[PDB]
Amino acid sequence: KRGKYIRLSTLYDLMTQHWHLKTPNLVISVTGGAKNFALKPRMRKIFSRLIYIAQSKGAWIFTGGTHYGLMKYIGEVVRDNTISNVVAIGIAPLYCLDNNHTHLLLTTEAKVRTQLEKYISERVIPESNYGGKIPIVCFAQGGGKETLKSINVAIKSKIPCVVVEGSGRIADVIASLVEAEGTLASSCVKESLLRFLPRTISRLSEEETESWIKWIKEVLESPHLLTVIKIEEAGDEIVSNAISFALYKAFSTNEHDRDNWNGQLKLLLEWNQLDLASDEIFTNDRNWESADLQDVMFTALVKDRPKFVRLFLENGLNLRKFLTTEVLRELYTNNFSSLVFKNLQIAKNSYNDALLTFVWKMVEDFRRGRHPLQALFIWSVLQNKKELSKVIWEQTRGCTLAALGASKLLKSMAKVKNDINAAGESEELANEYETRAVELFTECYSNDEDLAEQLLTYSCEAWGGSNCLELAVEARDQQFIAQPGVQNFLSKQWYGEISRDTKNWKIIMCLFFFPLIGCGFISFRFLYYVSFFTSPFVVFSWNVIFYIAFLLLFAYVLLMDFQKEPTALEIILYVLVFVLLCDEVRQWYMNGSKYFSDLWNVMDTLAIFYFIAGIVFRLHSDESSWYSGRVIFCLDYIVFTLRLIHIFTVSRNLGPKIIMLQRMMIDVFFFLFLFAVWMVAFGVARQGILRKNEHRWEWIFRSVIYEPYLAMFFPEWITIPLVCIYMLSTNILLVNLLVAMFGYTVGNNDQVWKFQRFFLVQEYCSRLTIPFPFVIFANEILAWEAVMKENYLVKINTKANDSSEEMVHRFRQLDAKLSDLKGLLKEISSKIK
Amino acid sequence: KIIMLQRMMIDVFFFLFLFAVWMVAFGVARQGILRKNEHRWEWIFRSVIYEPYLAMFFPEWITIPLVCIYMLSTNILLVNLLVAMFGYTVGNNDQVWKFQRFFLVQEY
Amino acid sequence: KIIMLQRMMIDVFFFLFLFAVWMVAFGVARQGILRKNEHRWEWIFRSVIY
Amino acid sequence: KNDINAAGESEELANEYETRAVELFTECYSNDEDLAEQLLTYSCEAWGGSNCLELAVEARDQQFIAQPGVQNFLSKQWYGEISRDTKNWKIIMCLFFFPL
Amino acid sequence: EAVMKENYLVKINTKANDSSEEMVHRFRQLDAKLSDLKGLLKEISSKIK
Ligand SMILES: CC(C)CCC[C@@H](C)[C@H]1CC[C@H]2[C@@H]3CC=C4C[C@@H](OC(=O)CCC(=O)O)CC[C@]4(C)[C@H]3CC[C@]12C
Ligand SMILES: Cc1cccc(COc2ccccc2C(=O)N(CCCN)Cc2cccs2)c1
Ligand SMILES: CCCCCCCCCCC
Ligand SMILES: CCCCCCCCCCC
Ligand SMILES: CCCCCCCCCCC
Ligand SMILES: CCCCCCCCCCC
Ligand code: NA
Ligand code: NA
Ligand code: NA
Ligand code: NA
Repeated sequence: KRGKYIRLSTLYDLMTQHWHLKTPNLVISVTGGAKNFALKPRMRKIFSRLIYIAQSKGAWIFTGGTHYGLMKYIGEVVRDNTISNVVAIGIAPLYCLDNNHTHLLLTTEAKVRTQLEKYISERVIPESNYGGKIPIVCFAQGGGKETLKSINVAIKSKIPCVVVEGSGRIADVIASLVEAEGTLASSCVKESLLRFLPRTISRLSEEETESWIKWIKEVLESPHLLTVIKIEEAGDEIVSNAISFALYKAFSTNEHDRDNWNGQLKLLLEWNQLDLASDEIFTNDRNWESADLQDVMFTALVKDRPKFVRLFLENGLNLRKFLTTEVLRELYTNNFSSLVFKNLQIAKNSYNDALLTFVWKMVEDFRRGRHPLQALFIWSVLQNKKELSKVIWEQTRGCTLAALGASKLLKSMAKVKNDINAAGESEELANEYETRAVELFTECYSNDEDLAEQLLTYSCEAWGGSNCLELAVEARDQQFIAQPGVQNFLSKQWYGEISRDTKNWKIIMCLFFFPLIGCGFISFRFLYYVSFFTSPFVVFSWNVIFYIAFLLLFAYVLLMDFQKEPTALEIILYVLVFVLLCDEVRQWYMNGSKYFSDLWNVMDTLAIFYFIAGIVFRLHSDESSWYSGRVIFCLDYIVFTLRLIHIFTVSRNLGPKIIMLQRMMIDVFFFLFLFAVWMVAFGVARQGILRKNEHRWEWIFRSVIYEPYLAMFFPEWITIPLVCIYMLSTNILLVNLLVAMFGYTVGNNDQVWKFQRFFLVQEYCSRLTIPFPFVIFANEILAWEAVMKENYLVKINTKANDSSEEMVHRFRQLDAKLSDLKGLLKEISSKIK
Repeated sequence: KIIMLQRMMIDVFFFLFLFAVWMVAFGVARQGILRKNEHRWEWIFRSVIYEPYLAMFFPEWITIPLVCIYMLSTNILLVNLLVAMFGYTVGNNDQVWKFQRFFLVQEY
Repeated sequence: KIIMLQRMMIDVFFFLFLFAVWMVAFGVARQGILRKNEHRWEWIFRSVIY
Repeated sequence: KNDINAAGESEELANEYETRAVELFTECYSNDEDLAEQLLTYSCEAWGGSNCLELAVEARDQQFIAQPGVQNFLSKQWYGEISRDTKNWKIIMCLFFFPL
Repeated sequence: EAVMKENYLVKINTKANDSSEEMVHRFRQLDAKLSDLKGLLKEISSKIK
């Protein structure tokens, strides 16, 4: 729709006050009305990165606004960036106008264009990044007389830097006449420009062709205003590597900023020029006190310059002193994206955990109003700052802990389906913090194990309120828990103070004979009995041994005993069931109404509440309910044995088979549910066909459920589709049987069961450490892993060997060596003349 | 197949052991419900083991949780059957049985 | 599991079809061996299936 | 099956147009999702008379449809105007009690 | 998506890095550099004769 045009033969105020904003940058593309322009894949990429740079910095792009070649391509990339701001101001047998430039200002036109861009270079700006002065860059890529005087009237009149590149007619000439000092090279303009564009010279006079030598040689009077985008730069970020190096040349060669090292820094920080700021600013010949490196640091954090945050820290900057109380609150509401904070609302409400509630409250108390480094780390983790958060992680104190808390915080924010691009990136970043915490902890465990396991259970000083183990189970970090350091820790927490090298049977035979513990039979690590009978392998072995002897005594009570009076056997049957209930109520904490959602732990409570009702029917003294108190004991005897069968089932397949099992358990429960649905519908069909048509009660609703199980434990033409029922009901129920068989397969497999073997054993170790009959009777290590982190960061940094075998340093280290041989060849010719 | 077999042999022996445990508990429940309440000997301890195999070779509200036993005892015993089937899979596979084929033949 | 299922559904339907073919041939063999040798109707073609 | 050399080449060229349409659409879905899903159901101005989704099911283009952009589109077409972040049980208990 | 296609064609075109690491340009860019050194060796012999 839009596009403004002004016929023209003082100007700048009629477009910054009436129309639009201010310029942090200003690019000049000069080709002129070249009706042909060979757009390669390279030149299509150079002038597409350039408009993205002008989109980022907010520049004006002055060019000739006619619909030909580059200037129609520059215009159509501008509307591509307004589809996915850029102000492409245009100034111009006959050319047609370009319908893609934002403002039009239409040979005869290249004087008002110069005297405008020479005025914007003249300005003084109180924002003052480039010493004020509004950075002007002039590109050049093609040939002709017009683009030659455009480089002239830029460089000669004022100081805008000019960038050329080696693909074109005369921009390849000046790309060849800059790697040469020949005392201005008075006729090498003729020795160039003819052998690389031979048809333009035989179209005009000699006195103007020599004027082109006068044109070119006054460009080269200042080679600090001439950057060349060379051809071998086959990579991204080479336009901004040339624009910033052109702006750094024109700024630093003002002969006024010798005391102004900071203005060179903020320029080289806005562009991502790390390898230029390291060797031209931080070289210890320049005098800085590392005290004014703080406002430059706060800009390196908010604009996401991760390589500059790392450079400021390794040149001396105490990040603990820098992160004051108000810098964190100029960072959590000023520089916090609201799309993440809106996504932080949905994660806190829909998938709520204990870590998120600390994170949601610590985001809030900074946007409403002490571990400062671990607040900057969460700030750069929530916003998916991929490489800034890797710099702050290396400065934290609890580094294995914060690598797991970040890996949990991202894994919860990637459970939100509000945007699967942000939820796909943060899941990917969480999978490389869990990997970051594996290989840091295997570095900690390759040192002494007593310190690395001191670190697993560190009290966190309220990081999230949990140690590294608790923060890894809730994140379901299967790679952190399947590592051999954590598995060795759990197998020592389960074997207890008994050594794991004694034997397996040697522990069991000490239960049946107590005086074998006091000898040198077991090789544990004065009253070793309180150490033997507190290890949860012995507590589990005694509880199963007690539970079998409880079932062999409940079998004697049921058959031989139980005449009419609850004699001395049946009273202690309450007391053994009472400690099977007293431990359940003391484990009835931490349930959340989801502990009973597994059909083997609600079965435990429903086996006692179906047994307590057997003590109710016991103490009624009538034969009509004494026998009803026996059939509810005999039915409950099978429930107590299936729990023993389930204990033997889990404790034998506690390994690689614990994933196949307990997935097949809920797959057979679904088949038995579908079989119960079919037996109900078979019961209605069998009751509706047979007799007693209308003679009914609530007899029916209690028989139809059970009549097919009593059936388990007129043929006119309907008998043939009765078989088609038994060819359909057999098919849909056998498929549910085979889905139960093979459903464990479909759906890295070592870390799946090692997480489950960890999660089940730590669930049992979180019970009481005393056996069944006796339930009624009841910053020095953070400094160590800071050493272990620096040893680890050396490992991953010197793994750049297959990138060191990429010889891009060796492809160019002999270019300096062949030019060392080149220049000595030339000067020895000058002596013998 | 010498790794699949003899791993499935000790996996079916565990299922038959758990089935024998369940048939013992089914025998106590069937003997305790039926008659001959207090008229006993060592007749009981030798019959309860065998009465369910002779069974293999008042409904007030307890009959519905009797089916929930046959929906639990079927579940925990069929899982032990399928663990016996598929337990050979979980756990370079050519050198596992070539060691066992060597170890059995050198044992003979 | 939606690929394992509905591939096993048409694989059990083929087994139940082959089982129905075998039960038909078992019905002819059991009817031809037992009595009522030549005393027949369309009683036979509706019983041998069942 | 008239010539399995020409039928082996055109199957190979079809498998790299489906791949050409996966990685173009994941580029479209790494930008805003409301425009990429505007594009899945484009009325084609009679290209073949069908959108990108209808032209991918009949081709059995399993790689175009298993990509996370198309799976996220369908899980929004199935959850409807309900957000997928509510809960699973939270939707069901509103059927039994309309004022929730 | 015409904008989204041109962003995509940039991705697959600049994936020629393992073919750029094939140094067939670098095997011949020094042949012009060694011949730059070669011809200057020959003409300096012609001056001292
Ligand atoms: C007639 C009765 C009283 C004598 C038979 C005694 C057994 C019924 C008891 C004593 C030894 C017990 C076992 C001791 C060692 C094993 C293996 C153990 O599993 C592991 O060691 C896994 C390692 C880990 O979890 O890290 C779990 C308990 C279990 C099955 C116990 C289950 C029941 C057992 C066999
Ligand atoms: C009927 C009934 C009701 C309550 C308690 C019991 C006694 O149960 C045990 C006996 C011996 C050892 C451990 C237990 C025992 O508590 N487990 C079973 C352990 C193996 N899955 C419960 C659980 C622990 C971890 C997850 S589940 C029996
Ligand atoms: C790990 C093997 C354990 C064998 C059982 C020990 C003997 C138990 C019975 C002792 C009376
Ligand atoms: C009409 C009954 C057809 C026979 C059913 C055989 C099913 C066998 C299931 C074994 C897993
Ligand atoms: C209550 C009995 C339900 C039927 C049990 C079917 C089990 C089939 C096992 C075949 C491997
Ligand atoms: C996804 C879990 C849904 C649970 C069922 C909700 C309750 C249904 C019964 C309400 C009377
Ligand atoms: Na059936
Ligand atoms: Na069946
Ligand atoms: Na059974
Ligand atoms: Na069974």
